[PDB]
Amino acid sequence: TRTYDGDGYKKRAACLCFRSESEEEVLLVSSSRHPDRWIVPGGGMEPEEEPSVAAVREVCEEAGVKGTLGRLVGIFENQERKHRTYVYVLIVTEVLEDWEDSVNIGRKREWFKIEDAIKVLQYHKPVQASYFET
Ligand SMILES: O=P(O)(O)CP(=O)(O)O[C@@H]1[C@@H](OP(=O)(O)O)[C@H](OP(=O)(O)CP(=O)(O)O)[C@H](OP(=O)(O)O)[C@H](OP(=O)(O)O)[C@H]1OP(=O)(O)O
Repeated sequence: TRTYDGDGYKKRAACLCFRSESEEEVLLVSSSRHPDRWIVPGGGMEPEEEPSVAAVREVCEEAGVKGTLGRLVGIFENQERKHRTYVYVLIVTEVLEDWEDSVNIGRKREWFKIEDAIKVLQYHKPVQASYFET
């Protein structure tokens, strides 16, 4: 079930999934619509679902990783898509081999140095590139 803020923006949560506490490499996943495009893993919050809980669930489903949830980075709007996304830091401690989106739609995942993640997100996902600019 999709959920919405009072202004009609779709509620979403996403994680910056870092390889380590150094926050030097981050996990991106492929788009299902365009498998040659990279995005930050995230998606819709369920009814009454805490944003931090949604963030952890979405990363598990989309990226097949678990770890230690850190700070809320911020709340980011995509005016074009009418999205409002809570973005968290996650330090990855478990990498699972056969996760929900791999099995179901063949979603890919890849480690990126921060500067290269910002580069690949800039064209289609400038708001996701801004997640890192803190
Ligand atoms: O596909 P996933 O959820 O993994 C990633 P994302 O949501 O970013 O994919 C969107 C897609 O949305 P969705 O597939 O319906 O959720 C868009 O679709 P919608 O927002 O539903 C617009 P639609 O109703 O499909 O015309 C539109 O895909 P499309 O329209 O080209 O199929 C975007 O592509 P673009 O056309 O903006 O370059 C594409 O963005 P991408 O991440 O591929 O750059």
